[PDB]
Amino acid sequence: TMSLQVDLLNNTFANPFMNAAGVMCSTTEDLVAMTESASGSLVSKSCTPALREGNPTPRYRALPLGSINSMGLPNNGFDFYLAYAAEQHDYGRKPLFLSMSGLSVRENVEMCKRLAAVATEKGVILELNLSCPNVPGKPQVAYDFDAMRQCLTAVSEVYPHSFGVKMPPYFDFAHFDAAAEILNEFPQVQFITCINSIGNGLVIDAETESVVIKPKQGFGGLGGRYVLPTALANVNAFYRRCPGKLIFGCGGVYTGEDAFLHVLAGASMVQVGTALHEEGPAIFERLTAELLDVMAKKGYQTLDEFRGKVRTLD
Amino acid sequence: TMSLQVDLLNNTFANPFMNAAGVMCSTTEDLVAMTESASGSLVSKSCTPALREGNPTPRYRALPLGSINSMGLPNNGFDFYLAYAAEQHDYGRKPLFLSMSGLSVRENVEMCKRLAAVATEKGVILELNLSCPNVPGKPQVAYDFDAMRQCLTAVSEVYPHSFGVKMPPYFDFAHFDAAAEILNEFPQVQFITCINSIGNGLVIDAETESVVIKPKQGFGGLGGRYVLPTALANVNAFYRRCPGKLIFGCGGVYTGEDAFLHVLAGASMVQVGTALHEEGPAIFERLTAELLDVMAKKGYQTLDEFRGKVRTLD
Ligand SMILES: Cc1cc2nc3c(=O)[nH]c(=O)nc-3n(C[C@H](O)[C@H](O)[C@H](O)COP(=O)(O)O)c2cc1C
Ligand SMILES: Cc1cc2nc3c(=O)[nH]c(=O)nc-3n(C[C@H](O)[C@H](O)[C@H](O)COP(=O)(O)O)c2cc1C
Ligand SMILES: O=C(O)c1cc(=O)[nH]c(=O)[nH]1
Ligand SMILES: O=C(O)c1cc(=O)[nH]c(=O)[nH]1
Ligand SMILES: [Cl-]
Ligand SMILES: [Cl-]
Ligand SMILES: [Cl-]
Ligand SMILES: [Cl-]
Ligand SMILES: [Cl-]
Ligand SMILES: [Cl-]
Ligand SMILES: [Cl-]
Repeated sequence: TMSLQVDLLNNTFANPFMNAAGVMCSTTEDLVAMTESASGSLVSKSCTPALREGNPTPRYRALPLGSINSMGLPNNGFDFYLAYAAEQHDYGRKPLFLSMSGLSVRENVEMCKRLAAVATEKGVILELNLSCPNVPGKPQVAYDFDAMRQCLTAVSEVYPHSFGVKMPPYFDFAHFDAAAEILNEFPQVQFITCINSIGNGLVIDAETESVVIKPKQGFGGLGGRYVLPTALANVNAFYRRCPGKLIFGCGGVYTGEDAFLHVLAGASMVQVGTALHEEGPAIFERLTAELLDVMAKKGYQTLDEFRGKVRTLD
Repeated sequence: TMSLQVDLLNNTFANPFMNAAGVMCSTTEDLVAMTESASGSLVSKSCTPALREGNPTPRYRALPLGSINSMGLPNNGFDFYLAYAAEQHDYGRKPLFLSMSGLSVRENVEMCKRLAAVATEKGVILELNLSCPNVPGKPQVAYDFDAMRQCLTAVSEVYPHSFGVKMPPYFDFAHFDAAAEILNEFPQVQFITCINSIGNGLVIDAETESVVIKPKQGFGGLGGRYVLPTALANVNAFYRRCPGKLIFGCGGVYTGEDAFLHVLAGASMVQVGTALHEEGPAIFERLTAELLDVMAKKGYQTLDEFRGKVRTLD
């Protein structure tokens, strides 16, 4: 007998699967579809105070090895997602995360001030996005450590709940250490989601001699097969460095076996982006079955048995 | 009539292709084989003052979508590659680049002082490596802008020739801007090689529940198909921001079409890493034939006709 149950943040989850923020979670229809799905949870589209129409199209392209996008935080605005969390979402079915991506610290502070009461009353969980690489003129906050600390301090002052942070990928141990040091100063940061896309790739089509997305001269965030080893590295790097926290994996998940790798690396929840974008929410039924099959073959009955237990050779 | 000829740095190259500095270039056998091959050029293994055995083996793993390695700068030491450049290399056949990766500025200055005479007398060309992601306790210098400026000042002061720099990938426009600003301070930096590996990825084998390389708990640099969009982005970002310099592309080249994409992005020379590691030096016969096939289809006669002319949709 086997179980995909996960218990964290004073919630029970049927399985570790959810959408990545930004995928299939922008509209009422999207959010109801995610809640009706076999996923263990869901997160709403990264929001800004005001509605944003996003960058000009084409701004997404599916590729053999994944995806490239420069959406530009298209979203219905904070009021819309707050209302969903406050009044609409079926918490009897599954827990809800709300992704927030204010364009300034002050914007995040004002949104969190209002979110706090809905968190208390309804149990929505904040995922604060420190890593959006597609708003022109605005670098990833988590690539400026002083800015990241400033943001976390300001939010912690006004948001008296456990919350998580969505991180951009890092590529060296000095940065893993610096980032972990900052996050470890905030006991209220109870989870870390690794990773947002690999930022500012450039896909060029040989036939047309052209980039494949319109905004930002074709530069956009990479997802899918391109990012799995980077995602696993970041998941494991923070798993090792942040023993007091949960790690959520995001990046490169197409199968239950990919999910198995994220959990081995340290993941508690597993988010699905590009694959969900191309398959839709039916994907969750397949991922749960596939993960259970992998576990069956290996003789694992629960996720606790192998989470973080990636074997090293040195 | 068509031509792959490239003229730069007071040399003529038969075609844009060469090896990447970690691959097929450590031993005399390697270097002679690269010289006998169809490549336009070659670069010797990134060197340190003393011979280095490198990180514990096994430390390179070929993957379906590219490679991961934590080599640790294994090399025969500067004297060995300097001797090759001074005494042995057939400059009648093609130009030679020498990759240098001192573990401190002092080490780079010491080697450059000695390299200067052989550059003068034989015409070997320096590629200064600011981007090695595999030496434990040693972060990428190019990820610390102050350190990078200091290194370039110290090297420029002692080395009376043009040279180039091998860069790690960047992932946001603020970093492209800052890095380009620094490089633009140094008129002796006449080429920029983009990119070194995507650092500190983590591959996990689901079957064995294990990392696939021994050093650094399985963390190593990614090469091959994983890195093409990141490589193109960096090539193009520096092509745009450093109009007074040449860009060399490195990353994800397996075919003439991949090379065509690098050239469209702005590459002058195109370096081949993982694909060469797996195919060997005969690869250059295929790549040149393939790139001429792409040009023929499109009615291009020379690389100058399309270098840097990637089309945007904005
Ligand atoms: C279309 C699209 C929109 C995205 N927008 C957001 C966003 O709103 N907030 C966020 O944290 N990440 C967003 N991202 C990043 C994803 O959450 C995820 O981190 C990334 O795509 C990697 O997962 P994957 O390899 O499964 O795609 C977006 C990704 C895609 C494909
Ligand atoms: C086994 C191996 C060793 C490498 N060692 C070096 C090095 O000595 N110096 C360097 O600049 N790059 C080194 N690299 C990085 C490559 O030069 C290149 O930047 C990277 O592999 C991307 O090219 P690819 O996608 O064609 O592999 C090494 C790569 C490999 C696979
Ligand atoms: O909507 C976007 O532009 C976006 C946000 C984000 O956080 N990540 C991403 O790849 N795109
Ligand atoms: O030999 C290595 O460690 C090595 C050096 C380098 O510069 N890049 C890389 O991926 N490996
Ligand atoms: Cl689109
Ligand atoms: Cl598409
Ligand atoms: Cl609902
Ligand atoms: Cl090996
Ligand atoms: Cl020779
Ligand atoms: Cl000669
Ligand atoms: Cl290659």
